[PDB]
Amino acid sequence: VKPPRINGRVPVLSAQEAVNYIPDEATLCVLGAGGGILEATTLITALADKYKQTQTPRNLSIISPTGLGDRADRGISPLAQEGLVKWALCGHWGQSPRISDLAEQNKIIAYNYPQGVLTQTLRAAAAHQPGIISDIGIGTFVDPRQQGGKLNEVTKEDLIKLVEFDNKEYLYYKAIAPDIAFIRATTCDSEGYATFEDEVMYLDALVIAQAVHNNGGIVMMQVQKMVKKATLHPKSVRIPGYLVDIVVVDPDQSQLYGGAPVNRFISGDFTLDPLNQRKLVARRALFEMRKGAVGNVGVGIADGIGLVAREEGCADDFILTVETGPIGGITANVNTRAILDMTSQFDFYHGGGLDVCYLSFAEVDQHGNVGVHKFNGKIMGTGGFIDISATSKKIIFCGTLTKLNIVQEGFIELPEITFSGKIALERGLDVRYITERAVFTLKEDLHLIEIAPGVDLDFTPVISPELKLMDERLFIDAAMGFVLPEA
Amino acid sequence: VKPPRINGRVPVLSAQEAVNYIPDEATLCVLGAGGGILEATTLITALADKYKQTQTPRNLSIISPTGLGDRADRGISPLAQEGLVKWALCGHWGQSPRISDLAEQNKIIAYNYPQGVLTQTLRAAAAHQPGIISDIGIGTFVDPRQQGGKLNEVTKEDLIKLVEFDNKEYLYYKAIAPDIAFIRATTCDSEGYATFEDEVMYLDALVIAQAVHNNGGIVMMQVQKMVKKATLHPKSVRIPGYLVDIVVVDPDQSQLYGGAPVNRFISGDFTLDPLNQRKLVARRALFEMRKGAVGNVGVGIADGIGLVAREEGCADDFILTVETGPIGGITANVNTRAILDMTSQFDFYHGGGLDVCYLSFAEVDQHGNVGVHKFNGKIMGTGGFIDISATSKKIIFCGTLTAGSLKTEIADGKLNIVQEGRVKKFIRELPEITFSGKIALERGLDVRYITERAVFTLKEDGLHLIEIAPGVDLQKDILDKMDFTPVISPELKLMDERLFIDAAMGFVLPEA
Amino acid sequence: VKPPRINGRVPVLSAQEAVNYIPDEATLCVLGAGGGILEATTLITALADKYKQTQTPRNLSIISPTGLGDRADRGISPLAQEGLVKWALCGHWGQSPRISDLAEQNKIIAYNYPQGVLTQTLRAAAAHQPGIISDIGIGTFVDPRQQGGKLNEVTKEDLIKLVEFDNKEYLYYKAIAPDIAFIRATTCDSEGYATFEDEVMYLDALVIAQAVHNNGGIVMMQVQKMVKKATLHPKSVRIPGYLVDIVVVDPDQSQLYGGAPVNRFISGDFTLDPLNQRKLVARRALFEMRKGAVGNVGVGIADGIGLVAREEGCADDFILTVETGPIGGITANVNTRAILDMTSQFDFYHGGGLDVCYLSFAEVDQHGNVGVHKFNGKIMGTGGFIDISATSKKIIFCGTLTAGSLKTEIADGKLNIVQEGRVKKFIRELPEITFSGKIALERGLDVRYITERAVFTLKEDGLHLIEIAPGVDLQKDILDKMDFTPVISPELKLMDERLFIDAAMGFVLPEA
Amino acid sequence: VKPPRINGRVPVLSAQEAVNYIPDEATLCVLGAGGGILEATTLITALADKYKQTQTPRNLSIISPTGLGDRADRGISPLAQEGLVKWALCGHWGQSPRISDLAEQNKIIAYNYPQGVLTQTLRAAAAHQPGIISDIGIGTFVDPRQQGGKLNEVTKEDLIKLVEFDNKEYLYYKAIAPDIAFIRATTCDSEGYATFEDEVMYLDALVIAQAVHNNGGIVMMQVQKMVKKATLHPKSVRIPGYLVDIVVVDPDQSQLYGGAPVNRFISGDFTLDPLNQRKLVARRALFEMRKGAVGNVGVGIADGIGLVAREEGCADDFILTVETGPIGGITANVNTRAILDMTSQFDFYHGGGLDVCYLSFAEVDQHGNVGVHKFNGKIMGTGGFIDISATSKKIIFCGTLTAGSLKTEIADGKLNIVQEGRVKKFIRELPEITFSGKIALERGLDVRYITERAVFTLKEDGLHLIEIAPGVDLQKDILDKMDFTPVISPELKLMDERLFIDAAMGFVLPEA
Repeated sequence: VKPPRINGRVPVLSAQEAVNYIPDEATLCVLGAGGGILEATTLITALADKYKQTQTPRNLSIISPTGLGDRADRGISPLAQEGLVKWALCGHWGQSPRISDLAEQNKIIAYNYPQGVLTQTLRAAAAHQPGIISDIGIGTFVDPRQQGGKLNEVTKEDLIKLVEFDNKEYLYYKAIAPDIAFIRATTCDSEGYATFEDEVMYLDALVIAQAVHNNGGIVMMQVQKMVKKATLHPKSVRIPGYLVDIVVVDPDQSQLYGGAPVNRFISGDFTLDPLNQRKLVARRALFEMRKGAVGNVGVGIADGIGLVAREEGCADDFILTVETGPIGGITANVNTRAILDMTSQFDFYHGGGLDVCYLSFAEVDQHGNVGVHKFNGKIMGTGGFIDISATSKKIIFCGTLTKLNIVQEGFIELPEITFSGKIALERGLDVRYITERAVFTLKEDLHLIEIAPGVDLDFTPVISPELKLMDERLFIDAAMGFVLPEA
Repeated sequence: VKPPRINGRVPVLSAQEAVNYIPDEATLCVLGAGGGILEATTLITALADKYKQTQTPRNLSIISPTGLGDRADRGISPLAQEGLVKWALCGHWGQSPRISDLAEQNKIIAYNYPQGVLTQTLRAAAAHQPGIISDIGIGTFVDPRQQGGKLNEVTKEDLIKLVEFDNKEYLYYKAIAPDIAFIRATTCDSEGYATFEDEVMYLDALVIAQAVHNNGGIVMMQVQKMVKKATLHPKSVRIPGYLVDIVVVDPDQSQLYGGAPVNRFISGDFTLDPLNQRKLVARRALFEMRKGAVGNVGVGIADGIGLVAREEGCADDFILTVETGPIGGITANVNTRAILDMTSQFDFYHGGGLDVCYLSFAEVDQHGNVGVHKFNGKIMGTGGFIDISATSKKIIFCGTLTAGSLKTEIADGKLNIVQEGRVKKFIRELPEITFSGKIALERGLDVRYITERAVFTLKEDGLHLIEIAPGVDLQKDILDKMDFTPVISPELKLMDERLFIDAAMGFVLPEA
Repeated sequence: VKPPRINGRVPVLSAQEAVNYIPDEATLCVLGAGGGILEATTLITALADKYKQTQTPRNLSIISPTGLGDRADRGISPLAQEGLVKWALCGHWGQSPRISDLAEQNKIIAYNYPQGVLTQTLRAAAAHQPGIISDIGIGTFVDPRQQGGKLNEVTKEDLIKLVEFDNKEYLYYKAIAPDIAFIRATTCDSEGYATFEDEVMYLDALVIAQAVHNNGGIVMMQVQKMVKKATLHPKSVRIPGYLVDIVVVDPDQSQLYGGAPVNRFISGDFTLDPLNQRKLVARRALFEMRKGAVGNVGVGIADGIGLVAREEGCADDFILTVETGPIGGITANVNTRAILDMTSQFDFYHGGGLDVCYLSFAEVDQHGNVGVHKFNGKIMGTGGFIDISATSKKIIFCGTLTAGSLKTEIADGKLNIVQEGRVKKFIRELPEITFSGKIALERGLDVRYITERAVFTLKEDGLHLIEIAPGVDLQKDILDKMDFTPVISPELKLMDERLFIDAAMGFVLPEA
Repeated sequence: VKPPRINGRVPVLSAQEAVNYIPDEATLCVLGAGGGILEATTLITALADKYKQTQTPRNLSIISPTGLGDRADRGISPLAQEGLVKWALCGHWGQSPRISDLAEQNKIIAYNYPQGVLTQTLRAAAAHQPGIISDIGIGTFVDPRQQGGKLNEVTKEDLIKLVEFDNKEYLYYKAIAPDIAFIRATTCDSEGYATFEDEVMYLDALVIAQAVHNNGGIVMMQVQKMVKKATLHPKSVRIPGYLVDIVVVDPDQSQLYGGAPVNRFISGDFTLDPLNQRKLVARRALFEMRKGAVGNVGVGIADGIGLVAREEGCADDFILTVETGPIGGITANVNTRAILDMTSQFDFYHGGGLDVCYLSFAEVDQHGNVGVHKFNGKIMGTGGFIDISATSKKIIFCGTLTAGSLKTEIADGKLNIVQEGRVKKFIRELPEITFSGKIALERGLDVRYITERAVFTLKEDGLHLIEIAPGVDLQKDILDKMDFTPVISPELKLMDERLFIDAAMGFVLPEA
């Protein structure tokens, strides 16, 4: 049941009224990325409040293409009340740790498709396609020969199955359509046609809306304001109105968590005018970059690469993309060069568009496997880790091993795999592991190729004949005078 | 061997120099729709001329997501020189008929994937997905149990394969990545970052660019002008520059064929302030609409529905979408409400987005199958016909009862046949199916067949005649003009009298 | 002595640092209108703070083209600290009453040019013209044959002079240039090039900047943000950067007083989707309008005309302009049709551009002179009252017949005076003239006086009572309440019954 | 009598129908500048055609704020049919030489107000101000003590009068309001509200519309297209619709003469990515520039300064303004920084806003007076010459020392006069003064005369020769070629060697 469009106008309701249309066991899809990006907060809030006050609705399933929240009690963490959620499928998990706590305690069924694949299966679902065939995730925990993307004991049902085409290895991910969507835009007209002029980006708002709509579901959309019918520029409209069933107006909608007023640099409308360890790793990771290369800097210790490039005066010489869609820009970015929808960005990543990718690691093993989705008994999920480390041309892992000077000190077989060293070699990709103290490469036979100066050399890694001390410049609090390799 | 990017700048070349980068046997993907929409004309012209002069390159494969050209010698027709093209996969075939001539004569390998599916497989190819699973096409010529999308005898290889998931039948369409793209935008910066502010629409420019790029191919993009680096609005940039390898600047780039200067109504930047058998059909088709319904703008005899709605004062009460991406608007539309990329539009169509679907028909058989992709010995191809007739809630076929110069006069509230068509369209068994009556009933759909003299509905026991035009004889003008006998409804009535009167009907649109 | 441009960049300072560049006896010009419109609040606040703390700078002269503030302690009230200002020339005095207090108590030299004339003289001063010649103000207190615009006893120097050209009388207003400007924009680039995309309007920001710049003065500009050199759209730039000497950035800059977030309907970027005595006057005033006429949004009892016209469904048949530049719109208005600079708006008014103008009155005398600039012991000033009442085609004064705790009921299609007002507004002779009955008649203008109980028209032999409210006695409620004897029109009629009925009047707007 | 607005809609007519509304002896004001900038060509064309065909209307007065045309038969040259025009006031005359021919031949009454003053008197007329007071033009041919701005024998009525304020001399220029306007914009809505998004600039379109409107006249506006009411951005609207009486829609409207399609760099929407005597002068002119200074380069031998500054690497370190309103930019110009209305630009100029100005000369006399409005028996007029040379801080005259097929070659770091000019330009006494040496010295301005072979500076005792070109002989090439004796500076020196070498100079811009 959904409210009728009186005189063709989309129903405008309060968040409280809107969430009362969600029935028991509905499948709820939540648009958004970290730190409030494109998040319909009033809808999440009103739902959490309704279950707190009435213990309804019951046993919902959640689909979260990416990780919402503040790595604490925001995002979808408020929906982690027992009996509200029974089932969850997310591209990233640690960003709303109250949800992943439940999965950890076997309280809910829990899957993790790669974030890229997951948004693709929503787009498939919009078109009533049963699933998608991808080699993304072969040889990692999402492979049914391993965990099948299941995150805990209680998760039984198979969603991913192995298939064959051209006598070759592919995964088939089942496409699940949601019943309910919490989406958001900046502005919409009286018929629901929506533009995103002040939003940080687009994510997969249109895909989510289509997937829900074509499932006979209810799309609920939060906006900051509404305008007169047919007055928005048709080339700015990202969501056609007939896809939207309920609009919630939040006049105090903020681009990000924190309630700062609209920033038009962030909107994209104007052009804006310490030698620690993180920086050292950042610094060294930049050595892997070249002119004309398309890269991606990951969530974590790598994030400082752009700043190092700016300092070394080579930032314009290459381009860094963001998995959620923004291309280029400086530190939400400003002065971006383009913004794609999230799904299309992953389309680009899957076919090996990235020349260089920079990823964090929680654990590494003797086979060159990398673990990030699970560490210390806690569920993080992948985010876009697998989308990016599967087919990218050069893969640069970054993190601490546990003149340099190691004050207070603290690389293992992995209980679960997020990146397969073996699959990477067979695809013929160059793999690095950059550390505070030493730098490895992966080979058929992990070759130590470099070690930190001021240091002394669960498994034994080969050793390079060229085994060297890392660039000295890397260790002075001055300008490295770095030069970006040619194209 | 794409040319290097001097200091980050995308190489700018003449169309002539750009096509010299096309080697023998390359797969060429051509962006564009009918009448010049988003067509990189100079790049087509440069390849056609290079072949005319040198007989190189040779044995190219062509992918055309939709039909380019003017139903004559424009579009990719200039590419139909013998030896240039050996293989072609197109969403529509009649728009560049010189190419469909080669297919007709078995000179080339020729496939017709449904247009929507086709552009989705290109998107799949960008992600290096092997193919897509879809039930779009089941029980029609694209089904391997029928023709498997092959258009002639010479076409042998199976690209479409029957598969099963969740106890359901689906088709697996192989995804093929191109090596070369002819794409287009209005403007790009010095690094290739491209906007479409004056383009009629977007189509699947980005998808093609990604598909070719990730296949190690060479993306060639025509633009009207180039601007300083990083001065375009990031939210207007549809194609990131690292996807583009060669830019061709054509200062005389036109929005459509014809050479007309830029029309900023067509651009989207400004708001703009005869009763014959075609209007007749359009009028009766509008009766199928309701308030709040989502329909498609039809190609052919259905194209008059918008104008009739405007005349009847109900145009604002429902929404018509164009297959290639535009949504709403009036007569290139102006005053559109949104423009989606073509692929997303078909995503929406395939999931049953349309409440009402309006399509032409060349032929209808006794099972209520419909044919448009082949007739009169010619290859027309699907366009989006299968993408839209597969899962729309109401499927409304529109056309005259006979073909071949049918002439009628509407006078005195009557239909008068002054010159009958030479060809029967309502035949016994379609040689080849574009739409399955059986599959529509299975999917629970509501099927109408509107003609100028009669209206039918598809039931389980076949076509029911439900309305007959005043002025027309049931036996001589209908039964005699069909190769099968339809069930005659006990509820058979005269077509609404207001339909045949040359004044506004005072039509009231049914409630949502 | 101004700060140097380092590397071609306009210096950016804090408000506190910026105002240290203001010497003793500088002439300071303050941009802005009521309730925070285009007000450089940080600069005013900083100047005020510096004086409070240090008792410098001293003996400034102030130019305020219009009235800033909230009729209380905001606007330039902070600048009324004894010793800071010695001299002020303002188009409006009541909006910052702490300053008007200083004038009333004879503590400063105080002048009132008509607001429109005032901004034209600043524009003259930019060009180094010594003054302007205008008939605006002839026959009023700004006429040197009365008060010469001087507001108190201590003000002596004649700024206004009577002159003659083509055998006609004109005023010559002396053009005075300021030394300092406090201006504002939404955004500027690194060289000071400034746009107004989120501002309520433009006022005379460019004119002020030019007048100060060409006087060797210091232009200080508050903005919300700054952007990269040469990245703003050239057609959006209202102030060339070389006119700006100091930029202050206030990222919390608010469109209006009250610190609300930017409202994009107010910016102009998006299109927005009880019968008391004030409504009665507004209703009767609406009868003076006709299709296609241009009027002015009035301030006071008139300002509900727009809302009455919307209730009656004729709001789109004519157009209301705001003296400060905005044209059209609804209740900062939204959905405006245009925004002119303020000086240009007044050029239009002065040449008789208004078909109809609506104005409040505090007092009317027997010659039909109207007084608003001073009354009840207080200095209010003119605003644009004189610029508008000087030459508009129809001049419609609106107000109640008596004042001070007047209470009326509109019941049973009647006016009932439950409590008569204390103060008679219709007096024998104005102490000071803001509008001249004599001059308007010389100019051939149609002058109305609309009260809740009576309507008059100015003729050669004085006010003619032309209409009287139902429910009111001629002798007791009108004649005994005026200090002169109006002529009774032989066609004396009841005011239209519909005015006093709490339902839509079915008013039909007269034809163009 | 204007045609009625139907339902509030501005009448749309053909140019032919539109000009039919012009009666005999109407005063016609024509918007536009050189080369088709903002020219309502269809309206000029249609008025010219009508007179040719009908010898009506008769005896029109013309006001042309600046010079329209191509120095031949375009612009208002088609209006030169004998008996159509009897009277003309223009800011520049040479641009439509068929009209200036009529004046030379004494067939019409003919005046030249300085271009800036002229546009300012139109603005004054909008406000019903009788005229303006300005010292712009004192001591020149526009000064009544000389020619009072009258260009021939038949012109007798005094429009300009000497006056006095504050013990200083000023000119009083009569403000004349036109009866008809030919204006132009890019786009307007159905009520006349007009945007200039693709126009080269704005000029004084609004001032013209207000002047004519407030004179009971008819405002005719050519546009490229029309749009639905109230859909234009209110901050983009430059002309309120109620000022426009007739619209003529020309879908083929072109930004400039020559019919090129719209150029969006010229619109302002996008950022665009030989050693001879003229380059020599431009180079020596550049020596006069300083960091952060505001200049204007004039049409003529100086116009190469921008390109030189780009070649030398200092183009971004100062700003050049165009008299008609555009600020900054490169070769119409693109990448502009701002565009002002023309009148405001001249306000800025009149108040001494220019640090440096570059102007051409046709003649110089022993007093350092300069002539350009008449020479060789032809009326050229002033353009902005007087507005710019009257008060700018530094005035740099640029030209050759002789005229009349002068041929020079620059070789071996020397100038070589290969064929000496026929005509001496440095003469004993100017027949008529465009710029006065005395007044400039009285105003304390720095005055330079740069030629290809010699540089002079103005002083109390006349011109000082301060620099001489290498390769040139003082006596034979300079003294023998002037009809007066200059002071030879004791500090006389060779002109910078670098000027004369066919490589970048390594010029470094001084900061004062």
